[PDB]
Amino acid sequence: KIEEGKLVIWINGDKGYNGLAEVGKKFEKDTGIKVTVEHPDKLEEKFPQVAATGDGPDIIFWAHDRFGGYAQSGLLAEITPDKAFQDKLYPFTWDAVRYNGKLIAYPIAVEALSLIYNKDLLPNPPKTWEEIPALDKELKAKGKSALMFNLQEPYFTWPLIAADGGYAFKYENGKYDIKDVGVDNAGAKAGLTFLVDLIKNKHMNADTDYSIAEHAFNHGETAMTINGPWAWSNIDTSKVNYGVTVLPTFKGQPSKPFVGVLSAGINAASPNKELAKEFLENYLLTDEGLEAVNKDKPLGAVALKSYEEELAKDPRIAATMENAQKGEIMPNIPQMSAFWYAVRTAVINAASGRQTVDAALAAAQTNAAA
Amino acid sequence: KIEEGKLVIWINGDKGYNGLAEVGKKFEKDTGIKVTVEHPDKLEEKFPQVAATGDGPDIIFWAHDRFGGYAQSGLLAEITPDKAFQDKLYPFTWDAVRYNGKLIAYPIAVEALSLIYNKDLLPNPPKTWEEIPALDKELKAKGKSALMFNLQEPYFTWPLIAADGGYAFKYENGKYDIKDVGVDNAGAKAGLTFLVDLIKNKHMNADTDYSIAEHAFNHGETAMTINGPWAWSNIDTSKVNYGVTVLPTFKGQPSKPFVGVLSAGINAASPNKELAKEFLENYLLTDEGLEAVNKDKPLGAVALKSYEEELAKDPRIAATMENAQKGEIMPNIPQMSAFWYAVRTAVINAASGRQTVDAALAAAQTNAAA
Ligand SMILES: OC[C@H]1O[C@H](O[C@H]2[C@H](O)[C@@H](O)[C@@H](O)O[C@@H]2CO)[C@H](O)[C@@H](O)[C@@H]1O
Ligand SMILES: OC[C@H]1O[C@H](O[C@H]2[C@H](O)[C@@H](O)[C@@H](O)O[C@@H]2CO)[C@H](O)[C@@H](O)[C@@H]1O
Ligand code: NI
Ligand code: NI
Repeated sequence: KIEEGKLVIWINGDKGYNGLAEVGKKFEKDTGIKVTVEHPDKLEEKFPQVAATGDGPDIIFWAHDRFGGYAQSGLLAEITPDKAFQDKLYPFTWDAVRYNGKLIAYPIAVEALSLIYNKDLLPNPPKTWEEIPALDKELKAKGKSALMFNLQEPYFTWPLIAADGGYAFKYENGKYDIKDVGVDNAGAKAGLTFLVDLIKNKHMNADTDYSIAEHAFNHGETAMTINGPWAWSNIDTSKVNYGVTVLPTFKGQPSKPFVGVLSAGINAASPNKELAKEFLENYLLTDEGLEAVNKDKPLGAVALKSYEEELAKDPRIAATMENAQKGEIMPNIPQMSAFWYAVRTAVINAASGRQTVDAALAAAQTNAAA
Repeated sequence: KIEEGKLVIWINGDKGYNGLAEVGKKFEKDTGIKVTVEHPDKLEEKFPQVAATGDGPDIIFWAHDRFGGYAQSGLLAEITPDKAFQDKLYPFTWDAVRYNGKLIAYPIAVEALSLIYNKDLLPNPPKTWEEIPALDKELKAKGKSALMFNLQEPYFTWPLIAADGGYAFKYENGKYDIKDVGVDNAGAKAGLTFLVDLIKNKHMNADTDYSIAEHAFNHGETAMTINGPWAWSNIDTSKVNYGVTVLPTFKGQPSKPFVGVLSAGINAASPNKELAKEFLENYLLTDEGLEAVNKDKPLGAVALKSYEEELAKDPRIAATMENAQKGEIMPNIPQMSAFWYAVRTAVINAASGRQTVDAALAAAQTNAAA
């Protein structure tokens, strides 16, 4: 069972967990309460299982999309920031963590995928997806490749799927229609078909995952990658001369990455709710707190106004916001877990040649819908 | 086309490529020849495509199993070590690189998978695969897991498949019978069935790859992993107090890891063959040469007798040889690429629920064969 008198925190391991731990040490120094930061694998799936039994972390960090489901299942404590605190963050970030009229998590940062490119290999990155095959031919002749990114998680291919018409659930007047899924319209099909053609024509490998893409980019094996702000720190360390820019267009339309608000929720089963509120409100969501995390691994555009105002001048953040503006904020509805699983299956099956793009997305639509 | 007057080397990125570059620095100093060490993704699949055209690296490093195919395809230079030099390496290593009566690569080191475990989480690691599921249940109660290893590459699952009867090709009197495959007998089925039941019962996850397992073990998230000597370096850098030991038995029989001899072959289209020979014979295959590579990432038991005599005292090396002794040296026949592809497909489909184990191995039996 969750222990009283300490805080256990779960956060994805590609985020600045060491920096978050620094905020934890500061918390312990002031309160005597020990803070343990952990990054279990597949934490976003482990949470619902263990929290159901009254176990797991006091605080869970994830993009807001998963939180509606946690809330519907009664896994989250309703949070109680007063009016002064709420005023400290951008109103739209609060909207992302609202579910059935209740705030169920604290917004931290706004994430969106960007095109990352090696300036020495590619001083002028492609403006369109359509340009990528020829770049790859040219680079292959130098023992390099044009583009590598994670093909195991649908999050990374979604921008291309959505670019020319793909969407998750139809949204009208502040309500998602869970029976109206947009993963199998002409736009979605066109997008995935292009991705699969890249693979068939040997410009990408269906096996490529996050670690393989990161290694390749950071070692100058590939000219481009697609990734979030968290990834910039490792590139800095690699001494690759990189730029961050708008994603390529597809059929003349911008790529539309799903926008995630990194959020922190409080386990409904936690006997440490007040401590968790104190930690999140008085320590983490301050200029000093977000600074420590961000210095470890960049957060992106933070929810805290005072600190975003000082990050805003960073061109990498301007590119992130530009890509966010072109994309869409993720739904937070409970149906999202089913949506993602359906799209992951379709992309893997189509990329590997197990099913046609059309069969893959037709099953995803059915699987995702109610 | 391959440039005259330099050496380009390809080696897997998880091995000691920076150490190897150091050997290259000394080679340049004595011979005037610059050495470039590269670690392309999927280098062992890319090599035959580019080599057939006269392109690629001067020297390729990979386990010996891939080299029969390269040699049969006309892509490797026959090597010419005199008897004095041949006497410096273990006779069985030369056997691994002999194909159609010709030596086709220089043996470097002998690799075998071992069980690696965290002595603090699990001071008493299992003697059997069979006690793993309950150990996992027990570790889950403490917020950890029992075992994580790469489920994307069949190499890592093979020891379990073979433990109780699985095999690649029937071997008799120095000849492999390529029409007699053993991936679909009672033993192979039992092995794969145990693995799939692990995943089914949430003791492992089918998506787990090399980077995920390494991250998990090196951060104290899981009590055990399965990996080779090259992995020990990063574990040393980690906080983890670890041990390396014999793999668990299955149905009472030892796990049977395929044993690879890391070997260096010379591209048949290299205009630098004499230089490649001098590099490999007079620089790399010396105590000082292998020490430089080994200090970067452990090689395993090396092929050079003089140096292996110094490494043999290492209990990690003792465990490596014990597991190797219980396993089988891989065939080097051209048919091995089709074997591995067939097995990869079977494990991924079985582990993910796409096919039953029986249907997966039934298919693999026929695909692997001729
Ligand atoms: O791939 C599906 C996955 O997408 C999103 O997860 C992101 C997460 O938002 C990012 O912060 C980062 O960690 O990468 C993840 C993708 O690997 C959704 O948030 C998630 O629910 C969904 O499963
Ligand atoms: O997984 C199939 C794969 O197994 C072997 O590859 C090993 C290699 O021998 C090791 O040195 C290390 O790099 O890990 C590899 C597995 O990821 C075979 O040598 C290879 O041909 C085969 O594809
Ligand atoms: Ni982790
Ligand atoms: Ni590499």
